[PDB]
Amino acid sequence: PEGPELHLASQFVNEACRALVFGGCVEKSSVSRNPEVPFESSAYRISASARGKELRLILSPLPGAQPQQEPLALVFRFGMSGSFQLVPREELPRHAHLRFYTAPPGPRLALCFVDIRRFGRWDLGGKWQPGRGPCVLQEYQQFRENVLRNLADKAFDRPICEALLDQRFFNGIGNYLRAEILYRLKIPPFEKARSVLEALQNPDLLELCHSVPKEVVQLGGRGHEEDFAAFRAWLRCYGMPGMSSLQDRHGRTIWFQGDPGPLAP
DNA sequence: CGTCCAGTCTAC
DNA sequence: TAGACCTGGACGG
Repeated sequence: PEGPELHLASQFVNEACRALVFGGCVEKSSVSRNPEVPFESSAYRISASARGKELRLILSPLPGAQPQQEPLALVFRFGMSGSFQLVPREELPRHAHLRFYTAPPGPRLALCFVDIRRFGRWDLGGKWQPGRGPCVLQEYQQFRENVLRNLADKAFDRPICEALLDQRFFNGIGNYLRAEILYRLKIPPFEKARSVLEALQNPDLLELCHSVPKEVVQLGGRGHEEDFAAFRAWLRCYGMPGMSSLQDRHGRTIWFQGDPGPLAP
């Protein structure tokens, strides 16, 4: 999951939970090393927002709910396999690590944070990760300014393909988006980042960091096989036949067409 | 059967 | 940095 998946997971939670009232506790699986959520309320609503590669749930007790409680915020990072599902309460998928249970009246559902590989994390504060830069989807101008004012940072000494994964400057960009973004401008992935960015100090690389991920959000879906076909068809570069690939300095595969670029392994 | 492949996080 | 953290599907023998 990259920026577009975190955003669509947000839209899912807001849409699927619009007319739902939750009750009881927040249940963690016994194998999750993430923290217990100390929250009980007889009647609460769940809402969400995304920022880059993080998602924030707000748990909002209704007027008079008991025990007395203030709203609680949780922030999620999805790692390699995180997702939200709404399922029947007795049809929990495998690897449902955190569960929110609908109160009656109506079909007993669970909203589940599902994470096969368990690289996903949640924190009890409502706070975004300190050090992550602005959202490329929802805070474009702040994102763009934060890169252009910090080109002296040693992060920009690196290949552009490596710099695009650094969540201090490109919060929301992951391995498929870096390939798609670089393929549209035919920028060699191992061109130095500072060269490509001082050059833009006909959409430029920073506009595409916003508009390419926006295109994925516009497809819709992502699971929550027919929209998996839509995604595969949208991809022009990542994993595609006739495309080159190399390992970057952290062993992550960059897909590209043509010239690997000057700092290539 | 086995190998290989798919975002942080933190000891060195 | 390198290895760690994890499960499962595709594919080879």
